[PDB]
Amino acid sequence: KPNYALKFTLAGHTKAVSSVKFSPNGEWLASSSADKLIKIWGAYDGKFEKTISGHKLGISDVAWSSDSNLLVSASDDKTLKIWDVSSGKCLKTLKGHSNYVFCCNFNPQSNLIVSGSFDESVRIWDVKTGKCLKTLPAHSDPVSAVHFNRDGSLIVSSSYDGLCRIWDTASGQCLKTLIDDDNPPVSFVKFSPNGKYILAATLDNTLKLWDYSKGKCLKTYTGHKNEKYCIFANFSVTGGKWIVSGSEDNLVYIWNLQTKEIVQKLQGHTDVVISTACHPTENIIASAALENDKTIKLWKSDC
Amino acid sequence: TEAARAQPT
Repeated sequence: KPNYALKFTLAGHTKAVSSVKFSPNGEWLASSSADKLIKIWGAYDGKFEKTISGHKLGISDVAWSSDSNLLVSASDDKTLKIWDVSSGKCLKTLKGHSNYVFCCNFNPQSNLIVSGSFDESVRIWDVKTGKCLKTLPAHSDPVSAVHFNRDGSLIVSSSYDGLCRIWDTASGQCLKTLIDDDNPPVSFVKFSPNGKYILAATLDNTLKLWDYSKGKCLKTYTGHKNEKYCIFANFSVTGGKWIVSGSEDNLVYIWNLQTKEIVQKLQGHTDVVISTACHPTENIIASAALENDKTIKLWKSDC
Repeated sequence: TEAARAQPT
């Protein structure tokens, strides 16, 4: 079992925090918020570094480029923005969605961005020009998450329509739809580090690990509360192999990936833990909470 | 203002 202990509390957003992400090089944490701002913090000391501004409405997601130099953000103002982190300047505004942009990610190559929106579509964008390269009629409800696999050759998308779908990045063709009985709303999805599985959250207090090519569900993680919000989950791989998720009972849950036992609950936030992130090289977790809290917390463990 | 992820279904 891990022994995550609270190390820092990062105050400063003036509304709910929506997403936190460590930079691929481990140096930084980026956070997004309903207060329309992105903030950058030191990953190891929690020190505030800068505020990044320009979205016209609140922001639901942020993600880093592979060289840790760019951010992309997804906003209720129906745009994404690409930012130079060092200068804080907006480099490109990606327009084309017709409703809130909810989720975003770069591919490992970081020449593409993928976005999902309340307009039920997934768009794929050229990082260098800002042009929209593909528009996918991906779902019949808001797209809650989009993620590239480890070589950028596939995209997974999830939606309130209850589906996860696997897309061929090059062709835009849908290669697999994952269904599960009554198909409750899928509120999060991401590929596993080895690209063979997907971890999907549904709004019935459940996380599932799927082999998407075999269509088999391999593990189920529960005990937390998730019926209303699109809460990020993670694979933690720097020490022991854990699953990490926020929860609507205001805790961070940590499960053993193989046994599905809850191995730790992290207490400190005073509102829904909407987002967690795992540091790329150290056993460090960042967690972020909604309106009655507005803070980010950094936790550190020996395994 | 507000962000869609910070609002409940």
